[PDB]
Amino acid sequence: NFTAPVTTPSIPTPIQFLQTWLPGFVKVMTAARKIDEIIGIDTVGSWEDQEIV
Amino acid sequence: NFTAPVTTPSIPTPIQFLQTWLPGFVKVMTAARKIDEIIGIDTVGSWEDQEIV
Repeated sequence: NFTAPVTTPSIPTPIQFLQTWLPGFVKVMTAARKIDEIIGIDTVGSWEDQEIV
Repeated sequence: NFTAPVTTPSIPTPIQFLQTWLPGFVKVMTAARKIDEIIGIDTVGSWEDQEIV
């Protein structure tokens, strides 16, 4: 009895459409940059220059 | 003399009507739940889902 199902029975819902992706991304750190904190930064010169006096 | 009192003499006022009940009912605590304080909670997903990416 029960005839034939024509299609192969299986779980209907795929794994996708059931996954939510976090809005953000992670990035790698690399070493700390602490020259500015110790000394500070001064913007005095201009580009395409050569020397500071 | 003194005839009979018909009813049996006794203390007139029952124990009830002389009791006041505190408005609150204490409860048992069980162990502390401190996962939220240490790590925090993020509500990102939705129900009927399966995975987080």
